[PDB]
Amino acid sequence: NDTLKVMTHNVYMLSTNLYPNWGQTERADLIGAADYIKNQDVVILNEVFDNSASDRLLGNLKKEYPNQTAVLGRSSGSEWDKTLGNYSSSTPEDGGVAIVSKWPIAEKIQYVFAKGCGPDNLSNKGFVYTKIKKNDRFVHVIGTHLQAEDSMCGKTSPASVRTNQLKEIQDFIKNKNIPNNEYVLIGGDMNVNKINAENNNDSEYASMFKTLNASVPSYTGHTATWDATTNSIAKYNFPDSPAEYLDYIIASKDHANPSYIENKVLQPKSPQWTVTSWFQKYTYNDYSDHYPVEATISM
Ligand SMILES: [Co+2]
Ligand SMILES: [Co+2]
Ligand SMILES: [Co+2]
Repeated sequence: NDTLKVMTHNVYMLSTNLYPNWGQTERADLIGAADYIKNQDVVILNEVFDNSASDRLLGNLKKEYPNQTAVLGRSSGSEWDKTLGNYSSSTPEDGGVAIVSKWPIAEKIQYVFAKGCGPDNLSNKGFVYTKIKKNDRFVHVIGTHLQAEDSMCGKTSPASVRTNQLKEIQDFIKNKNIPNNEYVLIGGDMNVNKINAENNNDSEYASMFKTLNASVPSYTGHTATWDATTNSIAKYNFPDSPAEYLDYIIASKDHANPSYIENKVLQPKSPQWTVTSWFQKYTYNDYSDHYPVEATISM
């Protein structure tokens, strides 16, 4: 139909071995049945860390999105066409990134970043590359989740680490020799804040597009993707943190340049769910502490 619909959503599914009461299992069902995640061509998921809940979610999304990748950094067998980067089978946690699609996935590649804040690789953070055949056309979708802000980051800063991670993504894209007439999208929680930096050509926000050689999309919908002022989980965790705009889906300019590409932030609310933590009961109506970003790409 000459329109590509891609969504990315950091679903906040921390391991239940470390965070027992965040309703991971129930939200796997709520998200899986949610209306906001339907009718897409491809969906990028971030933070699908908990093994049981993530597999449950993927299972719930199987009907509409039967073509799925394994979760970044959880395994390294034939389920991946290639396992690149600093992959380690002994990390305490996986990368929490996965891509599902209603269309056949021709190639699945996982790549683990060389570095992050801290000298050790304890989560195989990185990206997932997919070559997808969407109605007689091959599109390329890379899903990722970049280094978060960390008080401790050695002699380097979170921004410098993210730039290096973005560099690995771009270097991989160039090396792949993808036809320049096919669409190449990079999406996920970049942990790069757009708020108050959209007009600053020197902001980390501006550098993101330069490093990935990507174009800037048209922005619609809500004004933030991690908002403690409207999101129930974010409010619980960080009541006074200003809203931030951290999730994106952008296109490589070294390939097919979309005549139009939009990133819309949605604010879907989930059915009410409750958890008990330290003898105190809490109720929420959000699927995650992050809001999903829905992209419309004209092809
Ligand atoms: Co998070
Ligand atoms: Co895991
Ligand atoms: Co976050």
